[PDB]
Amino acid sequence: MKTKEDMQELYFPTPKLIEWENGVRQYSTVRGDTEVLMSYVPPHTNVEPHQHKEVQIGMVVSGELMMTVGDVTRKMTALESAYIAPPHVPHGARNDTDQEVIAIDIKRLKADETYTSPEDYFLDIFKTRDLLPGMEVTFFVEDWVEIMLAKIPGNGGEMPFHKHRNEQIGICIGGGYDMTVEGCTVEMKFGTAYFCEPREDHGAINRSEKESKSINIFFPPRYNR
Ligand SMILES: O=C(O)C(=O)Cc1ccccc1
Ligand SMILES: [Co+2]
Ligand SMILES: [Co+2]
Ligand SMILES: [Fe+3]
Repeated sequence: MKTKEDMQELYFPTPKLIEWENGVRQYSTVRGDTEVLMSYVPPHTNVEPHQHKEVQIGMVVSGELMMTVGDVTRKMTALESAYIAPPHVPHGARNDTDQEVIAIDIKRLKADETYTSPEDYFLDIFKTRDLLPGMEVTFFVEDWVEIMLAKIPGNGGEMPFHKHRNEQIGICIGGGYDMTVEGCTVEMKFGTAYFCEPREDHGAINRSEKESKSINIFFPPRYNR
């Protein structure tokens, strides 16, 4: 027995706003062992190095960010790179530009997961292709995680309703569309996050007049095994 509002809090949890002294603002959404943070990093601003037991996956959605993981510093272009900072590995960043950076982090710690990364921490685009006709996706791949950018066209662009054992978590980064998880449909906006546990049915349809974009993350990988 799950109410409408009950289900909303599970699959599309209400974010909290976090503000740091340095000026960074974060929108934080949580379900169980996984946290999604959308960060707004102001111009010419440092994010002090730190480290934690949780693994963290990061990506720039807008702007350009100087990112440090371990002793590897790398310029991050919007949506063209991701990094993984394994547990306890120190990491921080600087917005070294005149413009605000919008970024996304996933912080996670779940049993029976080994958190590896490329030797230099950063992932480049593995492959871009249509997942479904007209639906362009872009993959970033590790053993235990698969990042999939998706463009869902307007005018009926749709991911049919389905499920899989893979956990799938994500966040809308453009336009709008309807997403349903089990018995719950939400109109996604920029920043709306969703969390699907194993075997929870879900789908999406974009009945707007323009394409929408999303970031979707599989644990473990679903397409590039
Ligand atoms: O490929 C899947 O398993 C998906 O769930 C794809 C997807 C894309 C956009 C919104 C929801 C699901
Ligand atoms: Co961190
Ligand atoms: Co899915
Ligand atoms: Fe239309």
